[PDB]
Amino acid sequence: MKFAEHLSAHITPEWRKQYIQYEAFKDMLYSAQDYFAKFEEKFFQTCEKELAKINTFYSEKLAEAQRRFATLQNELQSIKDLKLAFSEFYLSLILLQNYQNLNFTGFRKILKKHDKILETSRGADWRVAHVEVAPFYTCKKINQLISETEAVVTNEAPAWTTFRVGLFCGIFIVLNITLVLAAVFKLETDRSIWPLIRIYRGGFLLIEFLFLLGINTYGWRQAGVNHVLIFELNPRSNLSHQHLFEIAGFLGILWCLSLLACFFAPISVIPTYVYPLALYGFMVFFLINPTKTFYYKSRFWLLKLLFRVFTAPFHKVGFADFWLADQLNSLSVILMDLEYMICFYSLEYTYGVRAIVQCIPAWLRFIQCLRRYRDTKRAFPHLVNAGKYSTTFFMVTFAALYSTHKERGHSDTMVFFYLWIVFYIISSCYTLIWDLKMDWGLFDKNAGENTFLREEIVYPQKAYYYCAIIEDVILRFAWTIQISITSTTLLPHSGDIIATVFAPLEVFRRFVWNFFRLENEHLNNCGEFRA
Amino acid sequence: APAWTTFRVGLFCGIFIVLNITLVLAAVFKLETDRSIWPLIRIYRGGFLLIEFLFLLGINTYGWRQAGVNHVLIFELNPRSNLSHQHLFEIAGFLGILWCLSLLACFFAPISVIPTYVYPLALYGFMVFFLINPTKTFYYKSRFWLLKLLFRVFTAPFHKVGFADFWLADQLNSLSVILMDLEYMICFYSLEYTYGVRAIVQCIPAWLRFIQCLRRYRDTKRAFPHLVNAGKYSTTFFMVTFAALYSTHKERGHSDTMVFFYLWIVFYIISSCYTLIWDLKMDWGLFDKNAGENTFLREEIVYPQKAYYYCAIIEDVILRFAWTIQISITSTTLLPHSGDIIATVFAPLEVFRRFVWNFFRLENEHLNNCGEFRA
Repeated sequence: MKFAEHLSAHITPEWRKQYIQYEAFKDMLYSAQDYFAKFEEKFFQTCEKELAKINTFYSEKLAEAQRRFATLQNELQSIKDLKLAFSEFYLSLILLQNYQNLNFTGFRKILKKHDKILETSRGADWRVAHVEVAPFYTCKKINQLISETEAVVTNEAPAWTTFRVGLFCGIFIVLNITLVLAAVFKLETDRSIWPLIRIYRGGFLLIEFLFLLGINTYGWRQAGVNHVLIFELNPRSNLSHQHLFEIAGFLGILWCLSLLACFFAPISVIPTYVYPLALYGFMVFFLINPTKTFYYKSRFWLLKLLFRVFTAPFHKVGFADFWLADQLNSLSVILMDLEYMICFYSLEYTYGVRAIVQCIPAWLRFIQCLRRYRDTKRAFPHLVNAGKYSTTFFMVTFAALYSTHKERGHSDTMVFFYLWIVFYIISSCYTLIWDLKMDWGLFDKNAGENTFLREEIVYPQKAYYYCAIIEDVILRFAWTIQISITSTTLLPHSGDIIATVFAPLEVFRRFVWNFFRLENEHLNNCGEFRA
Repeated sequence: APAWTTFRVGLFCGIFIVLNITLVLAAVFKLETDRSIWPLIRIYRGGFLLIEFLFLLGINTYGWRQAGVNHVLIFELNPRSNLSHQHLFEIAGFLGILWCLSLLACFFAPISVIPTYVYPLALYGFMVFFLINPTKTFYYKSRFWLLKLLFRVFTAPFHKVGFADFWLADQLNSLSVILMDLEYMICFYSLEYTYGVRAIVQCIPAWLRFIQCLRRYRDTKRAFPHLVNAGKYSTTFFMVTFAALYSTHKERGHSDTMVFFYLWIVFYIISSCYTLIWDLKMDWGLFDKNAGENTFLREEIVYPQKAYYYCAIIEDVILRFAWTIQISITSTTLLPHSGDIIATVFAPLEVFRRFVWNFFRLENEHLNNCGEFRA
């Protein structure tokens, strides 16, 4: 996946002969590599003057734009045709910037290969002084003109991957139909199904999550909100929705098959209890594959993000860190399932370990918020966010103490229940207000025509926001109660059922919340992550 | 093709793959039926040899498009409404999903309120309704064109003989078992070869093709090679008729069966050899006099790898022998019990033969003008 192929897609057909021969430049190094002192110095210098000719074209465009733009304003003041004129110029602006920056990545990798041939320090410092501070970076007039036009007028995927998505989605839907049929017809056995549907819930809470990030990226891209710059990915490559849909469908197939095998009775040599282990082991291996296949770039990026987030205090916080920390805050059911599986398979909550593994993601997020406060050194909204996330620890620990007292029979159970319901109310209201105010930006003072919405809107129909608001109000109450029950306070038998039927709703809440969080981050700048 | 139709192809192909796996598993495990049912729900063969035909026609159009041969000019389709291979694969997958679901429902035991004999009827009625849909959706243009072409073919002597007419006439010449299975369905649902129907309805495609050729000859007045083609297609008439006569003769049991079989086998060998020679020389143009570097190939070739030709030639040689024996045996001379499995395991191979023949016929017809159909 070298950049030479990538640029070949974005090279203007008309200016094909005007692009530099970077691809041919790479070859000659290998041939010259695959008397020493004096022959080498001079021929290196021929790579500098070549860029001058191309540099001429961008410079002259600045003068042309001003002269061309000014004249047509007067005549217009004194419909479809008028707008078509500016389309050509706007498109050409973008690719000029693409050429400039992405050219940096090329020579640097190749330069160091020959640097060690002679084992000298002069070559390394040669480029530092005469490249970085070149005046090419002092051009800023481009941005000024873009904004001027808008103010005046307004105020006054490859076929093959799509086929793969279709294949996986079809096999997944039919596998679901078969699984439902088998569950409803061929499960008359009574062997405590719950220790199965609990361990296998940690597949659904992730398959749903990726199937939902699919639609999430769909909405992000084809709605006018850029999801690449803020996520600081490489603009060169991007995972469209189709890629996420196929990656999620693959794990969906490898989950449905394992579940089915656990349901039916394959060859007796294979015990019934090994399939979940095989499935989760394969998933972990697929995540941690050290080879160069199966979307190694994205997997490596995600692995690096996980490493950075799970030891947040020692690493600077970007946006991706916060986003994944929050997603893990919501997907605590996956951690609970993993811990339960480990304990179950080691044995066949004693020391409250279930509480610890339930609160771990809130710990990550809270420590990340504290680190952000330390770096930025401003109280608001960082300590407010920290307190919001600390309410989760308070909730879980207080519920655990209440359950322990209830088991012991101490008379303080009533007071513990009272203070616990108080904590429920405060934390639910506080997190809801926070989510509606800062994470989305809704309920602003300056919104007259849109009523209780942002001053500027992005998604087409306000009904979307209006329904999503009530959805979040009625579902955020489910999150805290779900975690409280999963803390197995009392939970005689009917707690796991409610937890299982509610966790997917929590993932759905995260889907909506993601929609609006990134919309807000692009429109306004709520978190000071940019500039 | 548009992204959405590619996704639909993915969906239908995936559901088809899993349905096939389920069908194999259900047949191997959940078939607790020792009653003689197998050779009475072996009438879904008549839909299987249509599903596979549609898949292979999709592959044919893809191969034509990629290799370079233009299938649109020859098939006199409007260039603004071409049917790229994705559409064919999608529609074939859809029909395959319907077929698999029907067979599955028949295998299992759903609510007893409905009988087990209605599923094949429902599937075939759905297929015909979809084909003849009077609405303006679901490829209304292509379906209407196919219907008109079918009308033209079935009444070949009356209307003009175009390339599509002859091509589909040949296609139906290969797919005789579908007509045989339609006749079987009619007879079985009536009772639930007394009149020799199993032979006439099995050779009718030969009649269509032969009379079409004769009409072309009469309207053009040139024997070479229309008369030869007529002879080739009449060999099928003779084969089937003599096979039926032998069946009746053996049933009666007089003392002429040895000579009857001698002459029948002589007729078989001569007809098969002569039709193979025709297919190789007149139809395909191979073995041209002027080909030194190409050895036994045309002076011009289109498909890159010559190994494809070197394999397909021998494949046709070895499979065309199978088609004639298959038709004779489906004519059930005596074939007490060892015929209705061989016919089934051979017919899909026959459709595969017709697939490769399509490849090379259309290639040759574009390259040369073996069919006096242009200019």
